[PDB]
Amino acid sequence: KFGEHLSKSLIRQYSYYYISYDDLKTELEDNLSKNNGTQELETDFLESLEIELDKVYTFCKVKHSEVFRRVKEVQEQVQHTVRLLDSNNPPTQLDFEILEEELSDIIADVHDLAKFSRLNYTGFQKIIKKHDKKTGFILKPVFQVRLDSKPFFKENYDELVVKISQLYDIARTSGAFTVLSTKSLFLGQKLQVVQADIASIDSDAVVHPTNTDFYIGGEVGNTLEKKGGKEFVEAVLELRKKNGPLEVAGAAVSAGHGLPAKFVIHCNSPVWGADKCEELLEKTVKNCLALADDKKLKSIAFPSIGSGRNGFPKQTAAQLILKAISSYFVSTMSSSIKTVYFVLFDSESIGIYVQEMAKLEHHH
Repeated sequence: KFGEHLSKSLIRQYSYYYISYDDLKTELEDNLSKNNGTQELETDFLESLEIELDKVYTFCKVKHSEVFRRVKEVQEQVQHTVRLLDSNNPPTQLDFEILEEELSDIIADVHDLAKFSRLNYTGFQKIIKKHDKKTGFILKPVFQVRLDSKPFFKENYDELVVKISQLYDIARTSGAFTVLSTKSLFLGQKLQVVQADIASIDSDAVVHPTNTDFYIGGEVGNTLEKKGGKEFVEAVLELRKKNGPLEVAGAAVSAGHGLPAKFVIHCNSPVWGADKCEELLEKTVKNCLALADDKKLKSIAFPSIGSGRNGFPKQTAAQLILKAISSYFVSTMSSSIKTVYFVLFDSESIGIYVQEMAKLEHHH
């Protein structure tokens, strides 16, 4: 609350370099005790402020050169490591961790330097406020103009913050799906929402919502066909020939020829409105999961089953699919599936899934 009480909440590591508020406060009161409550007294006080200003300005100038030298050194360090990368970029994780630890240490130094400048600026404005109150002479327009232009914290730091972020992004991009949301189930399965082309996902299995005749089309089928081409189609056609018509809620798997995915799990979702459409949608999901577990797959990517041409309201579908997944994992102890990706196309569906997914094991 008081001027000295708020002053004691400073960075104790640099206590000396801070404004001597108590010493400048006593200098006014002791000189006011003597000269019976002048211009000669004003010069002595302004000389004391100049010693304080030079102390604060030099410390801000010294710490400015320290952070700018630390960035210039790590900028040369990142440029050397990037120039050292050739054919294989294998162990970039630890190299980026030490640069991240040094950059985070500089972030803390710039943060402490910003706290030092704002407290000293307030300290100078408060001592001048007390000067204009205890003494008839006015110094408010003198120091508010002199400190607004040429401040303790330079404008050069905002350019340094953008460069710190640019070097951090280099360590992030050179190292490495995007994962928008993760829900970890109690049995350790990771449910993750990814906004990507499902055909591009490195998952062990990708789910292809089809019909009884393994028709390849719609958002998913087209994207898989685009990615996988002839080999992907040839595999589906063979599967159709071998499997015969896919029963409703049925799933069948083909090799992920021409795709990132190792396998394509084709499923025949029920149509919304079918007598047991809800139960069947859950069964569809479980059949997909079962087929993935049958091949001891670690990951499976799902698009929005049922809410395409099959007409399930997105929320209904989401709720059932998530319910089926939850149920499947609590019912199947030998499941090898560690990650379930929900690869979503539109914002609304993303939002629906992010909301529903959060309802799988909820706390206050």
